[PDB]
Amino acid sequence: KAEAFLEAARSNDTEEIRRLLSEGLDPNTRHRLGWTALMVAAMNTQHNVVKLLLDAGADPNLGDGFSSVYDTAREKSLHSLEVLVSREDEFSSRLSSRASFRGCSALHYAALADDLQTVRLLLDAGADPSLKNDLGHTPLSYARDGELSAVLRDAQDTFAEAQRKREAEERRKFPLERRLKEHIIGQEGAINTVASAIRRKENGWYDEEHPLVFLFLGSSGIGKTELAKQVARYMHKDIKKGFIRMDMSEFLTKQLKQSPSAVVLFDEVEKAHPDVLTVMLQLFDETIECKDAIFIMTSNAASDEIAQHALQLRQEAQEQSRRRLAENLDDVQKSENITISNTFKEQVIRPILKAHFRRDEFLGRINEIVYFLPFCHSELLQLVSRELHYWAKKAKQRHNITLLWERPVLELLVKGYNLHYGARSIKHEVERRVVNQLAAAFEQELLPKGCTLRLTVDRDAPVLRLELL
Repeated sequence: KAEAFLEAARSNDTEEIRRLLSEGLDPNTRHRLGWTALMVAAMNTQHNVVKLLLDAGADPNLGDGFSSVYDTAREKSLHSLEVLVSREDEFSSRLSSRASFRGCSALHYAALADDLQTVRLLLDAGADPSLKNDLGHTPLSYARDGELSAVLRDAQDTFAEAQRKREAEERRKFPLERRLKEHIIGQEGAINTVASAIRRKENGWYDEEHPLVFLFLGSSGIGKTELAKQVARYMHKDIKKGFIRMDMSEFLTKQLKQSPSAVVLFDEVEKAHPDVLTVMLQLFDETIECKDAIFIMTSNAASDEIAQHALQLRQEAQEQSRRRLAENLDDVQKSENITISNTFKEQVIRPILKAHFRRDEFLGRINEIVYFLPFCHSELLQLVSRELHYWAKKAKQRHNITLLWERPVLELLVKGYNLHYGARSIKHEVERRVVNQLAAAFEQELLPKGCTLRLTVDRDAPVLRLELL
């Protein structure tokens, strides 16, 4: 029973804290009702045991498991009296909120106790001055106006500038990845996989045996191709030269000959003849006069199964994205951790790729498989947005016409997104539901030079119409 640990942590019984620490007792241990030793220690202003836990490696930015006397009385199904007596005796008697305390760091409590020194001790230990409890309150939200608020505020400023510079060096260190994220909506993890692969070869942690080889899986018209030509235009430092596309639905050297290190795409490889797959394979293993090229293939293979659970894929996407910004042998060991995309491919899709491909060999030659996911809402909104500023820009440069809209419009146009045609389904409707109107008006000379138009949504089938000002 480590009841003793927090009982000591509350009353600042330092020596018992030290003894139990030597016994392996975790410094980040909690009460039966959910508050860490550091929380009670910081709340009752026990600076000794606070520093003790803090240098002993106890994490400050942990959140309280306690919510309210009532709520916690329910979660554990107890009489409210028990919970009240517990929290008020064993934690603090100075807290008045009948609101929830769930998610409060020791810094929250430090601010609540109006104790500047325990605050400083926590801040020096890298406590987060912007961490939010389940009510969205920073420890600053709870800080009374005095010296403490300014310290917490400057802590927030520090953390902010840190974040800023972090973004700056993310931009310096992964420039290809930056331009990909800037010029491609959605498809986070895909960008990750590809860019990291290219860096991996260019640094020399891939075999020089063969130029890079990718396989793009998913749905047609959600980024694959423009991801390809984007990669090409970053690499060749030229929008045009550097790209080659082949149609496998149709079935070769001359085109390869003109540029020796270009980016090459093969689409709908589902039914490419083994004869060509064999020439494709031998060349990769390796007349061709081709080195340092990029080989990309696409297929709707396992598309149903990819889409079947893209939730997981995106989760791994932003989390593996978070590793890119962390720089210590620890996040790199976090990089060694078996990734969930590895598990998916093996037990779920490579057998399906093989049951479809017939080669247990072919998968190995390809450096990586890249997964493309169906757009979420925000990404669709961003596509509509993209096309809309395209035409607003063109209008402004050509006729000095300002073109405006709000979120309702975007939300409306998004409804006209159907899967089969993918991203261009938006390219279509904006051209139909808006550019038609623009050209119609301009024809009729209803759109004067230097005017201004607001795109409104009326409902009485919603109607989107122009309105001059």
